[PDB]
Amino acid sequence: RIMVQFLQANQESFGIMALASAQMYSSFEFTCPCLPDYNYAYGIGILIVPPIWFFLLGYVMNNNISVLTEEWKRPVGKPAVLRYMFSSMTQRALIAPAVWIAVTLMDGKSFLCAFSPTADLSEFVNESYQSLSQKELLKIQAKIPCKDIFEEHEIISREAATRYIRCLSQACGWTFLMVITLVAFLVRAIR
Amino acid sequence: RIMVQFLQANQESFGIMALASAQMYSSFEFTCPCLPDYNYAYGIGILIVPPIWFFLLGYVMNNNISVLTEEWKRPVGKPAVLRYMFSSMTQRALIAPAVWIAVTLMDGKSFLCAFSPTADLSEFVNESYQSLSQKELLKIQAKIPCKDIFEEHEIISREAATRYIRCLSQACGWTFLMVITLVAFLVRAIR
Amino acid sequence: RIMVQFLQANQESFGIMALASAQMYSSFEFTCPCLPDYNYAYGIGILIVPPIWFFLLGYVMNNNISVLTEEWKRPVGKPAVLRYMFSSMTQRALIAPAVWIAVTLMDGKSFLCAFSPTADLSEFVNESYQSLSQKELLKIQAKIPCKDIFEEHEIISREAATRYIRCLSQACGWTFLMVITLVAFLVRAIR
Amino acid sequence: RIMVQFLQANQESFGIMALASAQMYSSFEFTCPCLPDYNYAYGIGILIVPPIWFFLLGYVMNNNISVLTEEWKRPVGKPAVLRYMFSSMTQRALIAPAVWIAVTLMDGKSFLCAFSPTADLSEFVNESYQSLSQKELLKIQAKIPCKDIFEEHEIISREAATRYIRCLSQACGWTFLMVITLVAFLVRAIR
Amino acid sequence: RIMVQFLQANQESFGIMALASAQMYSSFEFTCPCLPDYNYAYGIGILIVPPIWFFLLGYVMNNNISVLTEEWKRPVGKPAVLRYMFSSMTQRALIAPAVWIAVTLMDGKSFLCAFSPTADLSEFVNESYQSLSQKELLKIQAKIPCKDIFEEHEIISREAATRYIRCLSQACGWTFLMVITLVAFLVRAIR
Amino acid sequence: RIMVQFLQANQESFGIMALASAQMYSSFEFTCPCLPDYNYAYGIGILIVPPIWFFLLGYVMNNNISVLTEEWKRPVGKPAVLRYMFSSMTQRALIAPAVWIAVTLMDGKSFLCAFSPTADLSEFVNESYQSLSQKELLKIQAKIPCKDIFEEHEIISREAATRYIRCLSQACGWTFLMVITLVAFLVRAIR
Amino acid sequence: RIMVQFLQANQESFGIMALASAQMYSSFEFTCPCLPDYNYAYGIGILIVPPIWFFLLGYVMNNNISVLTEEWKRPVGKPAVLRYMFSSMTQRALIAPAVWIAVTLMDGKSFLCAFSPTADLSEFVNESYQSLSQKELLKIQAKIPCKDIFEEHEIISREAATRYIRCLSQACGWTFLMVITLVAFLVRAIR
Amino acid sequence: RIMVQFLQANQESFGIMALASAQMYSSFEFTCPCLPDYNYAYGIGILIVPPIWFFLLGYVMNNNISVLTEEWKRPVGKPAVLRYMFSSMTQRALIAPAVWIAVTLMDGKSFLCAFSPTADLSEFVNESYQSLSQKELLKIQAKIPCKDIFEEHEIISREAATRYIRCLSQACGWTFLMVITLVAFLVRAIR
Ligand SMILES: *[C@@H]1O[C@H](CO)[C@@H](O)[C@H](O)[C@H]1NC(C)=O
Ligand SMILES: *[C@@H]1O[C@H](CO)[C@@H](O)[C@H](O)[C@H]1NC(C)=O
Ligand SMILES: *[C@@H]1O[C@H](CO)[C@@H](O)[C@H](O)[C@H]1NC(C)=O
Ligand SMILES: *[C@@H]1O[C@H](CO)[C@@H](O)[C@H](O)[C@H]1NC(C)=O
Ligand SMILES: *[C@@H]1O[C@H](CO)[C@@H](O)[C@H](O)[C@H]1NC(C)=O
Ligand SMILES: *[C@@H]1O[C@H](CO)[C@@H](O)[C@H](O)[C@H]1NC(C)=O
Ligand SMILES: *[C@@H]1O[C@H](CO)[C@@H](O)[C@H](O)[C@H]1NC(C)=O
Ligand SMILES: *[C@@H]1O[C@H](CO)[C@@H](O)[C@H](O)[C@H]1NC(C)=O
Repeated sequence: RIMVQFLQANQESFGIMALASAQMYSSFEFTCPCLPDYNYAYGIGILIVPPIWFFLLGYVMNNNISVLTEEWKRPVGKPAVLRYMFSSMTQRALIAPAVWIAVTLMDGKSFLCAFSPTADLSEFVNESYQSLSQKELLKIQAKIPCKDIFEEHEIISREAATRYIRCLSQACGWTFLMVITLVAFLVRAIR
Repeated sequence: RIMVQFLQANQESFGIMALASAQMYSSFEFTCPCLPDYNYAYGIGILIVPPIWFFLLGYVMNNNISVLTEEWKRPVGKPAVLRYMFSSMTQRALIAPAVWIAVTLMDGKSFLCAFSPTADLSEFVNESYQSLSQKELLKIQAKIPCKDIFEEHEIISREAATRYIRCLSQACGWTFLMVITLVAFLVRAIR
Repeated sequence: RIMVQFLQANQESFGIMALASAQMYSSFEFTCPCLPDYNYAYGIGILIVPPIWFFLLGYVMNNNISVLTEEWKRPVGKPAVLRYMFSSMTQRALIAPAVWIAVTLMDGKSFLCAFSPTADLSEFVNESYQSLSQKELLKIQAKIPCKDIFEEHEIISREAATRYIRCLSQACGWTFLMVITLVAFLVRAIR
Repeated sequence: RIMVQFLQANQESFGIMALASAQMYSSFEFTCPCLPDYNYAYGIGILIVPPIWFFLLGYVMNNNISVLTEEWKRPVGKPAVLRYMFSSMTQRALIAPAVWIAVTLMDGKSFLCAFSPTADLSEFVNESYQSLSQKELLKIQAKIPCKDIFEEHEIISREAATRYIRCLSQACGWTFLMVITLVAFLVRAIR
Repeated sequence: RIMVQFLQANQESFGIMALASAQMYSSFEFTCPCLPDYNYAYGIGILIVPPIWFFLLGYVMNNNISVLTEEWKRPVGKPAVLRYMFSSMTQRALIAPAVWIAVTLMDGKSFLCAFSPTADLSEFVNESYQSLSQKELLKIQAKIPCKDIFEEHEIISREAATRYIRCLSQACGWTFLMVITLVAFLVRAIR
Repeated sequence: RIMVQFLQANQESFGIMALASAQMYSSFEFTCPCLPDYNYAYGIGILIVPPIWFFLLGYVMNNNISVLTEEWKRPVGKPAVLRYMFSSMTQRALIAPAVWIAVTLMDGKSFLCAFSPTADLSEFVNESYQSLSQKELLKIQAKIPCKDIFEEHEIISREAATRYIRCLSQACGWTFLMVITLVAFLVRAIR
Repeated sequence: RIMVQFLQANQESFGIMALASAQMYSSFEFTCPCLPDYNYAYGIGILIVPPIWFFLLGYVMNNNISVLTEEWKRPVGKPAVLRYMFSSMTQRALIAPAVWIAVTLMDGKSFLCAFSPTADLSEFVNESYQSLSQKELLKIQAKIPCKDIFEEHEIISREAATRYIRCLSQACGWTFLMVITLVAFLVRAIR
Repeated sequence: RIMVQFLQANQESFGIMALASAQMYSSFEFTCPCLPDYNYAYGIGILIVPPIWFFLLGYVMNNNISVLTEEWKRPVGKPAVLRYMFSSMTQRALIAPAVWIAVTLMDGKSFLCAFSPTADLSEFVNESYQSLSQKELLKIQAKIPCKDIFEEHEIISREAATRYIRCLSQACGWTFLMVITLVAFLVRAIR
């Protein structure tokens, strides 16, 4: 509900592809497969491929890609403005992927789905079953991001590990935001 | 509720047939027949025939199809602009079917209805009835997309297979979106 | 709730009689009599007579029917434009009945009320009472479209047959829409 | 709730007395007396006298009734336009009563209150008390339109007869609408 | 809730004192004292004195009462227009009391509070206590319009008599409306 | 909820201090102390001192009180207009106190808090404890306006006396309104 | 909810710092520490320091404090207007603190938190524990303003003392308002 | 809910980065890890790094940082206005971090997460386990800010310590606000 709330707040306060990516995330049914084999793949895919598609889309929506390919295709184009126009296009296009990554990291769903089956959750596993094959722990830990599937509360506290992984995800998200802001500052200060 | 939410978000942010197809999907009562004989037919039909109707409709709503058929009908028309006008009409018309397919794939209802009776769900079938005729499994698996009909929780976990098939559907949807975006990029870069 | 939702969406997106028929359907209390003698009559009547009334109404609301009857009544009218004006009036009037039929077919209430008592529901009738007089089955099947009246769950699963008949109705509705769109395409391409 | 919904839809789509009558019906507390002596009187009265009052009101709100009575009162008026003006006034006034009758017939409350005590409900009366004095059946059937008063479910199924009478009322309403539309068509085509 | 609904509908459709009286009734906490001595007084008072106050208020809000009293006070006023102005003022002022009376009669609260203790409710009194002093019946019948006070369901059915008295009140209200409309028609047709 | 409803209705229909006093009452947390010593004081205070403060405030908000005190302070002011200006100021200021008193009387909270401990409630006191010291009745009757404190239902029916006192309060309120309207009529008719 | 209601009413009716202070109070999470040592400190602090901060803020937001300090700093400023400008600034700034104090006194939360542990609540303490060390009563009375902490209903009725202290707070608030209004009247009448 | 309420109130009343930080806090899912090792780190991080990022962002969004770095980079710039422009930029940028810190201190979530495991809560620890190793108390106290994890109500009252720490946080927040306002007053009065 917080994501939809901030969506409405951004709409009220309101370059546009940022809101598009935010809305698409807030209205995308993230469903972790909750299986030890496809958890990592699904999480990393949701993290990686939507920003790639947003990058391509931002390139396509640009009204002057045709002139770029026309000049790049000719031997002697009717040239410097070309590099500048291409850099401007790339910079305008890179906004939506960054917004998507930041949003999906602050909301640690992809991180929880991806890193649950293999993470080291030893402070959460009950003291009784503290000696059992990690292959048995694989399925149980993989079922963690699923509320309606995880029916083994006697072995692992679900919320206790959920909060831990979500905090790690939020830390990674803030680190990403800081690095991106530093790079943007350097770019705006040099070029 | 997510589909209606994104519908309202698209309305707020707001060529028009895209919103028409999105609204028609969000307000269409998808009812899987939940029978081993008509599941596949119904799913594939909901996937296939609505985009065909949208294609035809987009052709009909075009204001200058009459001039196209008039020129194609004459031996010597009062011609090149004809191919260009036809290509432009087709490109404008192809938008709504793609939006419909993308929406109905991201929301894996048609996929779940179509591929449930014949898919290989062996990790979900209970260990007790792990040796029984696939003809008996046919009806049970066909009843999966129906919440109020599937009353055999002792044989197959419904949600566990629902998430699996829905994840496969979302993967197919993202693949479709990527391919369509690549084709659109090539088209806008060449012609 | 889906019908009212699409009504509001159409109002937001917004020749006018289409919305009138949609609203009138979404606000009409369809009550199947749930009797073996009047089910068919009521269903077919709700399917047939409202579009006839809409046709007549669309003819009446037309501002230039008076000139049409004046010219048709005279021996030598002060004539060709007459056939064209009449065809245009008929084409404008035929919109609301088609919208009504499409809506009431996509929402398989009339179909369920009409075809329930005589349809062949043998895969749904319980295995115990699989040998009983069809005259006894008549009343039970007729009571199917009534949630608060059908109190014989031990003989027929209500939802299982409801979904089946509703799917058949939706198939018929899509077929009707496709045929109508093809005819409209031919008309706009020829005349 | 359907009546209020269509009221709001009519307000959104929006000679005016039609909406006035619709609103007055949707906000009028219809209370059937549920007594064998006053049921018929109350139902027929709600059906008959409100349209008469609407007719009189529409005559009163007309701004040029004074000139009509002035000319009708004089021996030689300062005359043909008189008949035309009177006919136009009557036609404008006759709209609200028709709307009231149509609405109160489509919503079979008046019909249910009026015809319940004397109708022949023999397929609904339980098989046990299938032989008892019609004088005893009078009170029971009269109590049918009252949900909070009818406490004799062991003798007559309330909903089963309610649906039957309401279907009859809706049939009568559609017949009335068709006849009125035919008359309006003839009037607009002749005069 | 119906009164507030029609209040909002009147506000949307929207000489002004009519809406004022309607709003004041819909927001006035009618509390029947439910005592055999003050029931009649309270009901008749709520019926009678608010329209008197509305009449006086409508006279006061009139901007030209000062000139009326100035001319009526002088021996030879600087006269015919006086009678006309006074009649116009009275006619404009008489609107709000009529609206108040009509509203409070259609909503049979005042009638129920006033006429419950002395009315003849013999078909509703239980057959067991069908022979008891009317002085004992006085308190019980007086407690009828109070839902949270009437705790003698074994002697009189509350809803059965409530509907009866409310129907009588609605009949009286419709009679009042018809008489008022006839008088208004005669006035507008003569003067 | 009725007070807030009429507040919103007044806002929609919309000299201004009247709405200010109405809003302040509808948003003021009236808390009767429910003690035999402070009940009367609190009720009469809520009835009396807020209108005094409103009177003073209306005098202060007046933009030309400075000229009034300047002229009243001088021996020979640069005089008749003074009496008229002062009377106009007083008449404009007297509106809000009257509105406050009328509102707080129609909503018999202050009356109930003030007159409960000493009123004669003998028809409501149970027949068992019909002979006990009035000093014991003092606390019980004082606790009447408190729903969550009055825990002696076996001695006095709370709602039965609440309705009685509230009806008396509403009678007093209507009397006050009538007297005020008569005085206003006389003032507007003389001066 | 009453505070937010009056906030919305003030916003609808709508020098500005008054609404700012009202909003800040209605959206400030008042949490009494419910300890015998910090109750008084917290209550008096919430009563005292926010108006001081509002005073300072109103001084800072003033656009011409710089000229004031510039002239006060110079030996011979390029002087009388200085005293007038300073008085006007102070008078404009003193509004928000008064509004804050009035609001937080009418809503007797600070008073209840501050004066509960040491007040004399002897009519509320149960008759059984009417003889016990005031040191034991200290903690119990301090826990009074906390609904979820006060678990000693057998010793003191919580609501009975809450209403008493809240009534005292409202009396103090009305006294403050009257004194402030009198001072404002004198100021506007003299200077 | 109070934070969102004040967000909406600020939006209605409505340099812009203040609302941005407020919205971002009200829509940020604060999740305390509830572990004795990461509690302090997470709390202090949420308190410290978001204002740093807001500072950097406010520097980046400034349209004339490029001219600043251009002049600072040159040996002899085409200089005094430089220091003034830089000071103005820094002052404009310092607003959002202060708003973030004030908001997150008034809402004592970060303080509660950070200082719970090591604070001295001896008046809240039950009298039975008043003698146990502080290492055992570490985990229990760390679990305090988690409602769904703290399942040791027999050792420490959760709400009693929550209110205490939240009150300390609010005191610190008000102190911070006072110091910031004093510094702003001095700055606006000197420079
Ligand atoms: C740990 O397991 C034991 C039994 O093996 C059970 O009683 C206990 O509740 C479990 N505790 C947790 C925290 O899982
Ligand atoms: C599997 O079947 C057994 C009995 O055949 C039943 O007790 C158990 O609950 C079932 N488990 C699942 C996951 O279906
Ligand atoms: C079929 O009938 C038997 C008894 O005749 C009953 O126990 C069973 O539940 C019924 N099943 C269905 C699906 O109607
Ligand atoms: C009919 O009456 C019998 C007893 O007389 C009762 O058991 C049965 O439920 C009733 N059925 C209906 C449909 O009223
Ligand atoms: C009538 O009274 C009898 C006992 O006197 C009671 O059993 C019955 O329920 C009552 N019926 C009504 C309708 O009050
Ligand atoms: C009156 O008191 C008796 C016992 O003293 C009790 O049983 C009865 O319910 C009470 N009635 C009322 C109306 O208080
Ligand atoms: C007073 O205390 C007694 C026992 O000490 C208890 O039974 C009673 O309910 C208490 N009453 C109040 C009002 O606290
Ligand atoms: C303190 O502990 C005892 C048992 O050790 C328990 O009965 C009591 O409820 C506890 N009280 C609190 C306030 O934790």
